[PDB]
Amino acid sequence: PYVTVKMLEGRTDEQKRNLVEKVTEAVKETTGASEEKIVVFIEEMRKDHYAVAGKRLSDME
Amino acid sequence: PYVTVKMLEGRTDEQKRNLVEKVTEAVKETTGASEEKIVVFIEEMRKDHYAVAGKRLSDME
Amino acid sequence: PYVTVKMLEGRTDEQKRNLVEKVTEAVKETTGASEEKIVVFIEEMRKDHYAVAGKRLSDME
Amino acid sequence: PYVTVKMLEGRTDEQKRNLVEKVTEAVKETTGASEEKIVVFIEEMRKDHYAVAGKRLSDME
Amino acid sequence: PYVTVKMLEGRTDEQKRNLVEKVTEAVKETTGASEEKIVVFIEEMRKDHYAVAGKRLSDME
Amino acid sequence: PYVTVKMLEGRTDEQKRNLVEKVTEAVKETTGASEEKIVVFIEEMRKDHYAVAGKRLSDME
Ligand SMILES: O=C([O-])/C(F)=C\c1ccc(O)cc1
Ligand SMILES: O=C([O-])/C(F)=C\c1ccc(O)cc1
Ligand SMILES: O=C([O-])/C(F)=C\c1ccc(O)cc1
Repeated sequence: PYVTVKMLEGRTDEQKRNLVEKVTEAVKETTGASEEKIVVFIEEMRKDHYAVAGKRLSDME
Repeated sequence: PYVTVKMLEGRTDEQKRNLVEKVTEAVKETTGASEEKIVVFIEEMRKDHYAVAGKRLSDME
Repeated sequence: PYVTVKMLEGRTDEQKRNLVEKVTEAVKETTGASEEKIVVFIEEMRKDHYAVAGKRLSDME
Repeated sequence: PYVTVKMLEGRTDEQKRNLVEKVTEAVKETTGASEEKIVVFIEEMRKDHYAVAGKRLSDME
Repeated sequence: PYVTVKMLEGRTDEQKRNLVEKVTEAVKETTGASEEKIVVFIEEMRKDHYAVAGKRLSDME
Repeated sequence: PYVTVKMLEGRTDEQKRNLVEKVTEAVKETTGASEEKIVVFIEEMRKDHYAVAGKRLSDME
């Protein structure tokens, strides 16, 4: 299983390490996928490249 | 955050329900993100559309 | 530019035709890109493959 | 609806803001999707990471 | 490395087998990556879900 | 056909140019796709954003 986590910049390297651990475990225990088969990709987003309702987060409070 | 889980066809509806819940909790507890801001997408693959080492899974023997 | 619109199943063929046209015009008028260089991909999701707050849409009540 | 716009580096922050506005509007008026449900991601490409006909744009005139 | 080939429906099972093999060899010989570390995903598109210049392929005449 | 090659940072610009050439050729000769229709995107991954078996590559030897 390939897991892509897309989130905003701002997380610490420690939070990223924990995210990978926990997400990998969640997948392993709910899909029966072997541990060495679970891959996780982290993709960081910039506020000026992310919008909701036509307004970029960099343009909001 | 946005999480995309890409895995082979086969999981039951129940397993998918658990996958979504566990993965959401993993993200919430590890990044601080609030539940209503955590989106999960599930993408299923066919054994004849996934390959490793030049051999599609549907062609392994 | 390449635009991928990911949305739930349900739109009619007509709506998709309009989506492609309007989105292409939006890109052309806003980035300066020429029409023949604007590609649009449509990706449909199933309600049981999309979740928010740990609950797939097919499980909301 | 989730819209990912993948385009080359080179656009101004103003063009990006306009792109988001227009694209969000195009989606809203052709799919009946509510405004607060339309998300837009902008992904920028580097010329040396983009190719057509086997030739990267960074290797063209 | 992970290679995703996105193309229109239509190729035969044989062509896909060859695509996977050739693409894997191209990656191996050009990046130095070992075969067991080269994954290939095939994604098929529908003519009514792919557009260029504001016209879906299923609408071209 | 759209080919996305996702690999770790570390390759030379020459290896990237060769990758594009070879991959484009592999696709052309196995799918019957015209040369000017084959697009290749290179996406580089950071070791601290890539994990296998719950362990990020930046956390391995
Ligand atoms: O925080 C994240 O990582 C994120 F991907 C999205 C988000 C969207 C809307 C908000 O109000 C807050 C966060
Ligand atoms: O301009 C863009 O944003 C783009 F994504 C592609 C492109 C491709 C070929 C061209 O000749 C010009 C632009
Ligand atoms: O090398 C690459 O480009 C890559 F995408 C992955 C990888 C994964 C596991 C390894 O042990 C080595 C490389």
